[PDB]
Amino acid sequence: LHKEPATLIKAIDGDTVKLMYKGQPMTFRLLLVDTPEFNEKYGPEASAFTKKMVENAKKIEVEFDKGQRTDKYGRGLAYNYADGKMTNEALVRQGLAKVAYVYKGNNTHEQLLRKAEAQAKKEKLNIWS
Ligand SMILES: Cc1cn([C@H]2C[C@H](OP(=O)(O)O)[C@@H](COP(=O)(O)O)O2)c(=O)[nH]c1=O
Ligand SMILES: [Ca+2]
Repeated sequence: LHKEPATLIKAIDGDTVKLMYKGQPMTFRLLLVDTPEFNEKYGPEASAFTKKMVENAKKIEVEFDKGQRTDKYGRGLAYNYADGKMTNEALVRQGLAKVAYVYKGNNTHEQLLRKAEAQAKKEKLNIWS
């Protein structure tokens, strides 16, 4: 896979963000994770966590996987990086998202994220508390 540039337009929630990519505004849905909706338990904390990670970053990147690059809603499907740290993994490692939505062909970072989830679960963090 390859990191590509993007710039933040706006935080949305724990697993969606509005970024400018190839010069066009797009909503991105983070691959392989599910954060609680804002109205759910830990939804606010997941939103805040992503918000802070993307707003503080000097360099935002997106990395598409091998399969579908946009979902049925027109959302881009990517791994997002903030100053070289993957937001998808960071959310899981902190117990603020579950590994989820693992479709064949867009699952390159599956095992990295499951390893993170195991550790968040061991530590009883957030969702796992
Ligand atoms: C993460 C992801 C979600 N989606 C679709 C599946 C779900 O369909 P439904 O809307 O029919 O439930 C929805 C979940 O996204 P959200 O968790 O943002 O709601 O997005 C994909 O198609 N591919 C993906 O890789
Ligand atoms: Ca969600």
